[PDB]
Amino acid sequence: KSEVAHRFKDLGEENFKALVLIAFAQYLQQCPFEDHVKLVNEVTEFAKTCVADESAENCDKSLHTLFGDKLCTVATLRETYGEMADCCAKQEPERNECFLQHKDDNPNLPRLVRPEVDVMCTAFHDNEETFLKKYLYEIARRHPYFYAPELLFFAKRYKAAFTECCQAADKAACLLPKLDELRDEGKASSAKQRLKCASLQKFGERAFKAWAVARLSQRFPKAEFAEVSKLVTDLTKVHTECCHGDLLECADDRADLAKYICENQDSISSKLKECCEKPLLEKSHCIAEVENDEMPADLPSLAADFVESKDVCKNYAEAKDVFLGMFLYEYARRHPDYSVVLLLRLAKTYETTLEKCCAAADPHECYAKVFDEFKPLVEEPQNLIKQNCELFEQLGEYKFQNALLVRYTKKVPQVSTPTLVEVSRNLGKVGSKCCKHPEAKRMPCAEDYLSVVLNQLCVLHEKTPVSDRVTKCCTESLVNRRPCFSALEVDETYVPKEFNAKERQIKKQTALVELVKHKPKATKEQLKAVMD
Amino acid sequence: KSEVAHRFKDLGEENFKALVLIAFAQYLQQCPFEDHVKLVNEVTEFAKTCVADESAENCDKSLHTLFGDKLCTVATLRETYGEMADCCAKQEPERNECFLQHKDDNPNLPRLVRPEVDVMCTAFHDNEETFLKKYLYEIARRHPYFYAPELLFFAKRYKAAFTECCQAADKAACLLPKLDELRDEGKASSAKQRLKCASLQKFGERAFKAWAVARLSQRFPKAEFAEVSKLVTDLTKVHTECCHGDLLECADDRADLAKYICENQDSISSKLKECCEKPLLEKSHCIAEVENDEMPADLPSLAADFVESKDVCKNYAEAKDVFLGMFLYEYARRHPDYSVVLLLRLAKTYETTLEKCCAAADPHECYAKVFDEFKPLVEEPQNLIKQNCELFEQLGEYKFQNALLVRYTKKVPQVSTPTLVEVSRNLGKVGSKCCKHPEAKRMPCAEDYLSVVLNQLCVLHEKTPVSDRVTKCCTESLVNRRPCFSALEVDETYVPKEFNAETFTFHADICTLSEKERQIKKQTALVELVKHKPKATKEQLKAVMDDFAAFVEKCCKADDKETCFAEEGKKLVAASQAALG
Amino acid sequence: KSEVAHRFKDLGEENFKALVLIAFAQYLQQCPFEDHVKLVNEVTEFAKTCVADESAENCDKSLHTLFGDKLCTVATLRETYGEMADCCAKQEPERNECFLQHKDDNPNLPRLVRPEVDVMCTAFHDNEETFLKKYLYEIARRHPYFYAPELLFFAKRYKAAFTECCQAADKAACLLPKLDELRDEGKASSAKQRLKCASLQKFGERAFKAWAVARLSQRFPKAEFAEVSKLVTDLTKVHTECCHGDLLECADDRADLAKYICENQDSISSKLKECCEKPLLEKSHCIAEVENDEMPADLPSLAADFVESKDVCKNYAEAKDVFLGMFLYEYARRHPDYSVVLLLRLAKTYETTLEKCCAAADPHECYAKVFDEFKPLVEEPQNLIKQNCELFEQLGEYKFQNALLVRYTKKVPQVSTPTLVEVSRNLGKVGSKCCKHPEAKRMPCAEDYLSVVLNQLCVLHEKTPVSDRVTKCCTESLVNRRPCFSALEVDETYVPKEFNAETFTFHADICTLSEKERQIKKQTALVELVKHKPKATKEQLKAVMDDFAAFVEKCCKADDKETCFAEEGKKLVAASQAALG
Ligand SMILES: CCCCC/C=C\C/C=C\CCCCCCCC(=O)O
Ligand SMILES: CCCCC/C=C\C/C=C\CCCCCCCC(=O)O
Ligand SMILES: CCCCC/C=C\C/C=C\CCCCCCCC(=O)O
Ligand SMILES: CCCCCCCCCCCCCCCC(=O)O
Ligand SMILES: CCCCCCCCCCCCCCCC(=O)O
Ligand SMILES: CCCCCCCCCCCCCCCC(=O)O
Ligand SMILES: CCCCCCCCCCCCCCCC(=O)O
Ligand SMILES: N[C@@H](Cc1c[nH]c2ccccc12)C(=O)O
Ligand SMILES: N[C@@H](Cc1c[nH]c2ccccc12)C(=O)O
Ligand SMILES: N[C@@H](Cc1c[nH]c2ccccc12)C(=O)O
Ligand SMILES: CCCCCCCC(=O)O
Ligand SMILES: CCCCCCCC(=O)O
Ligand SMILES: CCCCCCCC(=O)O
Ligand SMILES: CCCCCCCC(=O)O
Ligand SMILES: CCCCCCCC(=O)O
Repeated sequence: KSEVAHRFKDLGEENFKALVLIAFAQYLQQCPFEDHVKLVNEVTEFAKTCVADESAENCDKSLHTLFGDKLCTVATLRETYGEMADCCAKQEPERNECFLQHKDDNPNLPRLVRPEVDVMCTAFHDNEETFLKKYLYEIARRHPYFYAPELLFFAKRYKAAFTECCQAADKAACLLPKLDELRDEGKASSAKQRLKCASLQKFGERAFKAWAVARLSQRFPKAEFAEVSKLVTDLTKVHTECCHGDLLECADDRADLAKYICENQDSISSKLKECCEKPLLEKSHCIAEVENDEMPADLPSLAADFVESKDVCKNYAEAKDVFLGMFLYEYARRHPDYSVVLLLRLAKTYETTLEKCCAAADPHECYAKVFDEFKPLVEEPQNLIKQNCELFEQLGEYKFQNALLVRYTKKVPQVSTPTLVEVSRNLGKVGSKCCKHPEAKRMPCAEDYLSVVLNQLCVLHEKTPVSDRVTKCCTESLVNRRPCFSALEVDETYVPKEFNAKERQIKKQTALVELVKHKPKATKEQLKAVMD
Repeated sequence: KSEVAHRFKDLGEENFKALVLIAFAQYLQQCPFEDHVKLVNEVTEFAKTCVADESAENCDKSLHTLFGDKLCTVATLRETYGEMADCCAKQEPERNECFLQHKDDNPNLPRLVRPEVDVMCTAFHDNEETFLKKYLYEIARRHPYFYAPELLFFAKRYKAAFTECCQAADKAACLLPKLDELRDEGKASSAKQRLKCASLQKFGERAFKAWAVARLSQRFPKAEFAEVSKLVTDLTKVHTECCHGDLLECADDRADLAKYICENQDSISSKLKECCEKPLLEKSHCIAEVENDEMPADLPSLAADFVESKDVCKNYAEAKDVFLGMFLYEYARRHPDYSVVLLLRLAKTYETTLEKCCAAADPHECYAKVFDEFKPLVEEPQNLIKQNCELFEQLGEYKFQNALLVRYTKKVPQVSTPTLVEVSRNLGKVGSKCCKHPEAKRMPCAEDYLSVVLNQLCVLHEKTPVSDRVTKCCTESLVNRRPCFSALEVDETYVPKEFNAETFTFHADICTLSEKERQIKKQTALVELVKHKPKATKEQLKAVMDDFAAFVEKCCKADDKETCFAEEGKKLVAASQAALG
Repeated sequence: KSEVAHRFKDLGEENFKALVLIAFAQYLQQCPFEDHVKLVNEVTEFAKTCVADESAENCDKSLHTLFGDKLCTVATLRETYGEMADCCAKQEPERNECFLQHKDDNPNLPRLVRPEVDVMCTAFHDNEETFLKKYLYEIARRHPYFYAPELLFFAKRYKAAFTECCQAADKAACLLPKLDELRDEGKASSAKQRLKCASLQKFGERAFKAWAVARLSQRFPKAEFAEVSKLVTDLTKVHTECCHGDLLECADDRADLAKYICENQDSISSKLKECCEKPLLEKSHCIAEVENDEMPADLPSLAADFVESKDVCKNYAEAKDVFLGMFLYEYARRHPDYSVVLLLRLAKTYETTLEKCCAAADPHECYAKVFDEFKPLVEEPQNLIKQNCELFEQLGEYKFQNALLVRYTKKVPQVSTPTLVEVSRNLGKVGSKCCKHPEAKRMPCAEDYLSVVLNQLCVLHEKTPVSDRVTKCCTESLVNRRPCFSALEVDETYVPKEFNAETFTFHADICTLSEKERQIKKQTALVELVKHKPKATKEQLKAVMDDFAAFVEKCCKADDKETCFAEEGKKLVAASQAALG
């Protein structure tokens, strides 16, 4: 059996080559485009050889061994990758896993300078395939964890925008608002997948699956528990593969999962028919973003089975995570108006209550009160979004950003300035995108997006660690990252800074961070005035 | 014991505040928004005071007394309410009941102005709380009998439309269709509640309960008669409270009733599962419009117990309204295809038959043929709906409305023109609403909606009566209102109105109006025309309607718009005056 | 008693005129628009006479006689229909039937020119009535079997598109997408109706009815068999009327059937509620395409009554087609994931099994293995669709079409070139329409559509037969036409066509054509290429196609358009003619 031949045939030549390009650009982010183009062609010709004759040389090797061997030939001979070549002394599995630390979440790369639209349209028509490879290359090397099947989807949307607008009357009026929209969606997609990987790889399979159970139970509340569980198992496989760089198997398995879902809408959701009529890449993307289904008509009494019953400890002790998973499933399918991190916070609270109360005498009188525990947990984010969005409906995004900017620079000023500017702007952006949504979607939007942004901070900071408290909030609890950051207090240990004499806001937001780093003990009134 | 604190606790702070806003908006319809806001906050703080110490001052007075006192202070001080302050000389219970005549079913209020969609969306985002308070306020003062818990539901749907649409690409394409459907729903809900109050308050508890029995037996035909009767009794308490202004008790009791129904759904209907998993406002609303359950499969013969048996009279004399209630329950649970007013008509026919035949020597030989009486009573509404729906399908709604305008202006030309236009437009909306259904659902939709619309006519007319025939059809019989109006013929004792030139003068404001707005203006003119020349034939009127239709199509595409309407309009007036003079 | 009067009153004047226009346009396809307008107005004036007085001259004649007389006046007098005058010597019923062969499935008519969108919007405003008649006329003459009630539906959607888009800022951006979607739906509707007529008229009542049982049982699987059969009976009456030209009765009966279905939806399907709330034309259309209901949850085992029972033969022998119809009904209601032609193939296999096994000593041992015969029958279309859809998803519609062109030109090269291009393009559109569905809906869509498109081939070929194998596949078995055509291997006995130079000389007007126009010109040449050298392989043919694409790219991006084509045309044909012989 030739694994490379198997995946080439499943995926077809064009998806194969693009996925292979993404795989090398995300691991070898400093190599030039033309180097990766030749590499892709070599791999693709090797693959076709293996389709013709699976016994041909190296065709029976694992994609894991083959990808690493290719990587190691580059990094061994070249000098730009001296650190990564240290992995190449290892055997599998240590060698593949050693590659992960060399994925650079903030690569030091020049900003893409943009030709004129008519120029780009000309280049687009002149060689469409080369135009799109260069798109895949520039994005992938800048977002080394970008979800690979979704990047294929983005490339498709990118091309369709050039197809449409390069025939426009005002080509720029058509193209530029599309590319800006496309760029915004992609940054969010990248940051979301980065948290999927971090949750699975750093916090473990159980955490990733609990999160998947909650979100899928919200999205498909009519689905039976066994069906939700099956979907969570497949997704775990897909994202383990993608997050460890096995992009061919990931894309291939994601295709199979989309097909399984579309062949079984009658057991999953009434909202899928239009998704399941689109071609593969759009189909998977649509399914990932489909609106919540309506609730079934036969929901059980949650308090009957999990709080008021007297044999809860006996059912829990027979199968602890199954029982907790049923609780999470029943709770999330009933509350599409909750954030996922809140449901998980609630499920964990329920879990601690059972561990505690089932040891005591008369556990039922102990655990019957767990719903009361939930009340302040539900209110604290409700109060936080309400507060901060009210400041947001007052102060515009730019202003709201400077608010958070000042707030977080006070909390952790040991953090490097560009990290603080970057995270604070994204924090502000959550206000922009979530505050005006329907209340049945406010908390899901606002708090789950904050988790995405804080993961960016945790990932940037784990590379160059500068704040013990950040390390603490980042690593102590996945679901409690947001409250841990909210509850951080003003730093008492950082020394002020000496005096140093519409792209403009970032230089402005730079100095405001450098101002708070200069006079840390001030409050907002003085900080507003110095920039005025 | 503090009622205000009790209702505050059952309802929650924001349901309390919204219901108090509704209650004062419906009784003091002319006071501006900002006065009511300051009045609601005062009540709310009073309520919390009573939540703390139920022995605090006034905290032990009944909500009935507190509302009247608060009303009367406002009415004795602020002017614009010197008639309502006459009520304030009276003690309870006369004081509260006296307020009812000052509920204005047609208040003279400025038309709601509409900013741009994106502008409305911005106002909605800037202060979503005040946005919705103004909504409650503007609706309640225009619909002083709007069912208060349903108004809270509409406010949620209204908030949902803005949250769903104010981030759309094309906000207006999203928001305007929803708001117009909501407006349709709201008007119908208002008019239905108005009939619930009028039937209970004007015709009596027994009339209200009988209607309730018929409708709930259709909807819950597997329910035991005793279960139907319990629901009918709780609904009577709920609507007595709402219709007399006790909106806090009304809302609290409606919530308890939805609770009871959901906890007892396996004794009531299988269609309730979805409703009973919903939040409270959605829950109650869902229950009120749930589809009819299926009939039992093991029913006896209705005729055996009520017609064929020879001792009907013995069972009737033991308990007359109970026996009539059982007949009505049996007939209605079997006939979801009958309008409620028809079923009530049949129960009344049966009652009259028993009262007459039970006095006879051989009663069974007198009442056994009662089904023969029923047959013409079923066929007349069947025929009426069939023929009018065929007309509606030929004309579309706007022209069906115009056919009804002429018909009703001829029947009762003494009625005011805006009331004639209002009522006739709604009668045509019955066509749009009900004719689309197959014949099984057609009659319940069409005849009960007709009844709802004729009640609107009766309420506006009772205030300013101008026609004896209208007063007669309105008051002689609740359930026979529709046939009585259906059988009114042309008034031949009507003096045609004298010509008024400005009445038939049109201006380019026509072209600058939305469809609805231009329609009403043409319809207003069409009623005035018929009033000026009542003996004008259908084809004479179609002739003037063609001339005008061309007239406005030409003068809206006219180089100079206003001068066209003036120039060609006088040629139309003269041409029509001569064609009908 | 006057048939023309009865249908006039049932249909109303507007439906009646439109249907008469369609009837004459479909039988007299070469007569100009204004002739038909005059003819319809005279027929319409006669019908109104008959409504007013059913004894008036000619009012008691049959529609057949009246229609055929009017037809025969034009044909025997106006030298345009010389052949059609032959029918006119006959009497009814032979005269009316004789007309059918002169229905031209591919009339020789210039393509419709399209004015500018704003010009069309103007014409539509100025005389909507004439605009719509011209639409009905041009479609009906080009599609002489278009289902007449559905063409009324399409005209209403056509009007709504103009009503909406002609008040749009960018009229063309709104309207051209809608017109393109209506055209694609319309072409599919026409081809579907042509198979309904061909299956009924050529293959008989029993074949049409069995197909109808299968499709309605899939769609209405809760309905009782008696209810399915009633629907099938009525549908047989409807389509017999439409397919033989009796459009007034067909439309009248179809509306009665839609009414019957909507009055009895609780005996038929839970999915009909929304369809049954629409106006008549939308209602009938909606019902025709409503989604399949859910199967009952209390079905018995089909195998028990039809396979495992040991006295199948006794029950079959008592009532053979009823027993086979029950089988089909049971199998089809359980298998919405099977095409109708597969279900019919399975029923025919079951029928052959009973005929063979019921003569055996132990019939049960013989027919109890019938499910083993079904397995390869199910597998082959599943396999064929899976593979072809993968090819489609790797090529897209245009390339898929071109691949099918090569395959089918090799299969039946005697078939004319415009026919091969028409049929191959439509076969590729089956990929676009059906391959996007999950596999549970893929087979019904793809294989029944494949059958629709092959009937197009069969219908054009029956007129001008050039291939015995096409005639064999078209006439051997209705339900097996698709496997028969799928299994056709390359014609190894075809004599290649000579070389014609200007068949392969392309000119500058290529770049001046729309997307569909260039493809068809390119595809016409690709067929002629395969006819020139039927031995070449797809890679050899892709090569000649490859540089040809470049040839049109550069020569259209050229200073003098025509010059590059003429110059580089010689070299292209030269190297291609060298590359292949
Ligand atoms: C908008 C909320 C932020 C996104 C959440 C990201 C990470 C959560 C971690 C676990 C994900 C595992 C299941 C993947 C489900 C895909 C749906 C989605 O795309 O969610
Ligand atoms: C289309 C139906 C017409 C509505 C009838 C309106 C008024 C009915 C009069 C008396 C009803 C009193 C009982 C209340 C039942 C509520 C059901 C409903 O919501 O009706
Ligand atoms: C996509 C499948 C198309 C197949 C239809 C074509 C031919 C069918 C032959 C038999 C006609 C009898 C059924 C008539 C009603 C079916 C409605 C429909 O089917 O519209
Ligand atoms: C402008 C080039 C094309 C971008 C438009 C589609 C981009 C899809 C992927 C989004 C990521 C964009 C890269 C941003 C660089 C960065 O944030 O570091
Ligand atoms: C400013 C425009 C927004 C208001 C839209 C109305 C919301 C629908 C609520 C329905 C209740 C009854 C409305 C009828 C009003 C009237 O007749 O004056
Ligand atoms: C782009 C041309 C639009 C013509 C009018 C659109 C309405 C579609 C009517 C569908 C009937 C079948 C149309 C196909 C006509 C043909 O094949 O020549
Ligand atoms: C009385 C005749 C049969 C009663 C109703 C049956 C409906 C259609 C009849 C045709 C029978 C076709 C069933 C088998 C299909 C086949 O073998 O072709
Ligand atoms: N995390 C922020 C709160 C916040 C920032 N941006 C937001 C956007 C929406 C809601 C809340 C927020 C804090 O520490 O308080
Ligand atoms: N009440 C009307 C009939 C009518 C008006 N609107 C309707 C809607 C549907 C059915 C009947 C009607 C009359 O008797 O003149
Ligand atoms: N009839 C074709 C198969 C085919 C053509 N178009 C299709 C679309 C979908 C599925 C199959 C097909 C063949 O056997 O050669
Ligand atoms: C899918 C297995 C996960 C168990 C869910 C428990 C929630 C948790 O406490 O994190
Ligand atoms: C020489 C073959 C290299 C295969 C690259 C596969 C990339 C991956 O999915 O890990
Ligand atoms: C519950 C009391 C209602 C009485 C029903 C009898 C109907 C009638 O004759 O009016
Ligand atoms: C000052 C207190 C007024 C009480 C308001 C209660 C409203 C009502 O339900 O009648
Ligand atoms: C002059 C008589 C013409 C009758 C038209 C009937 C059309 C059709 O055949 O249904």
